[PDB]
Amino acid sequence: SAKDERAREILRGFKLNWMNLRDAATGKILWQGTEDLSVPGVEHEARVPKKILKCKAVSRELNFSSTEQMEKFRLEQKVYFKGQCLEEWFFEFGFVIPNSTNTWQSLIEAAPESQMMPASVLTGNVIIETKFFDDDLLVSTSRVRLFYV
Ligand SMILES: Cc1c(Cl)cccc1NC(=O)CCCn1nc(C)c2c(C)n(-c3ccccc3)nc2c1=O
Repeated sequence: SAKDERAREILRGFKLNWMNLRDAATGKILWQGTEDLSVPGVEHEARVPKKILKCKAVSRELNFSSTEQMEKFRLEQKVYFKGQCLEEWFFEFGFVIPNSTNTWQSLIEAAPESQMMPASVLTGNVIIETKFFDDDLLVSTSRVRLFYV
């Protein structure tokens, strides 16, 4: 399949260089990471301060590079608590220039039901599954276990 291999080429040339999380209201940093969490197969770990749970919302910034051109680069994310899906998030970036590096800012809001759970119950039991697409085409699937510390 040309589709599978195209997806593979995109992945070989892609990485996430860093990300941030800010309080969306003040703009102050909460957490930042430098490991490439695009990487599938490994369960990644993220130890994020629990004050992030006391946020109406979070601003997130991803810096990534891609050798491959992408037509409509986007993300589907689902957040799981003990295998139960709490959130279902979508983000489009769009067209990506080949061999570019890009910063991308997204607003991240949780549902009330999510907000009704404490760090003590969430910590270690949350997994963000991140699906990276170009349009209709799955490039990579990574997962991150979160601790609220
Ligand atoms: C999740 C949540 C609950 Cl359950 C209740 C109340 C608020 C929240 N919101 C958060 O925890 C905000 C953190 C959002 N967040 N945290 C991390 C660690 C993220 C990572 C690693 N990613 C990410 C993963 C793979 C590739 C790109 C970004 N997105 C994240 C991401 O969107």
